[PDB]
Amino acid sequence: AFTRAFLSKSTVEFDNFLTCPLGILFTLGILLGSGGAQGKTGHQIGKAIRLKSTSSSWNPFGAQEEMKSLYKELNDSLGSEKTFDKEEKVVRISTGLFVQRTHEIETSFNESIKNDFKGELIPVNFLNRTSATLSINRWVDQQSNGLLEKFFMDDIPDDTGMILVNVFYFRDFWESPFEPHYTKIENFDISPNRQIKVPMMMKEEVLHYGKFENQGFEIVSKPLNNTRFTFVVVLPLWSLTGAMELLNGNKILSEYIKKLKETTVSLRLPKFTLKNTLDLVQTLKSMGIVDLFNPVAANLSGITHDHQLYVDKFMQTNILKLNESGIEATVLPDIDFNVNHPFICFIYDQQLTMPIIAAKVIEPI
Repeated sequence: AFTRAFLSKSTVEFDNFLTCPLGILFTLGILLGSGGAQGKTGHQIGKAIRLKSTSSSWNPFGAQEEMKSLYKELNDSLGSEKTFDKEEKVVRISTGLFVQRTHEIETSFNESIKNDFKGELIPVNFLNRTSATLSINRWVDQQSNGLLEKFFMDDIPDDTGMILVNVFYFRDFWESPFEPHYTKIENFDISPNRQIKVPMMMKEEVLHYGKFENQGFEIVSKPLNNTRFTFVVVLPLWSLTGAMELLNGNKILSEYIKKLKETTVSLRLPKFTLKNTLDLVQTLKSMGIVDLFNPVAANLSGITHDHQLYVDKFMQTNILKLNESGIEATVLPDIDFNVNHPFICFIYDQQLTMPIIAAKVIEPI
């Protein structure tokens, strides 16, 4: 499927990885759905999303409406999820199309991104590359409510090309938070040679466990306050590559989630924060979208019909900060589950059954 294709060509890029293939879809749903990407260009997108209408033949009108409802379907769902003592959105997704101001955008394309998607068109001047970058930095700093300030893009396109940015943010409490009285400082076996300290978080409770001496990666799942989403940690029994097979899409996660039984667990978990800016232009080509990031052969006539443009940079930026209290929020055990060497964690969806956020941690920040 899509999420299983993305993690394939995204994880081969590695060191501390952090990606959210959930919203990257959203970034690109806003290309097909609105009607921006026509021809070969947008067809290659529908195909990579593996949707019905692209299965048989190019049919422009058709794949727009099916992406528009597919997006809108998943989009109110992650929005229908509200957590606290004032109700707050649990999932947070902004998606930004930064474009040369001079271009007469089609009023249909502009009508759709506003009333059809939750996303935002930003008209800026790339000639003023200096003033151009800060516009982006102010945009992302305004969307992440300060969590992701200091995002500075090293290079800018020469007038025709575009820049997309996607900011996923997942905020929630634990279902059973950690006592800070027991968050002590402990070693973390990075390698034989380097070992660092970190604030380990010790709690014992009933959590769904799973050992797989089959592959070599034991599994734990801690649910958040909103029980639909679970936080999953994958520990090797230091094999390391045995776990990644889950991370690059060779192994379905749910497939493994399903064998997790109620257990008592002595959980010791590092306090850490993961932030990780990524470019998906060399990823979305190897995954079958190569006619979009190319100036000669990109067809974004749905946006403008006076000057030809393409996508220069497809940027993503994420923040995962774990605390005793939850994620971004401030009993006799039968299983020990100490996490002091590198691991692979997920924010798993229990309804959509997909890992919205899949991360590989080498050294905890």
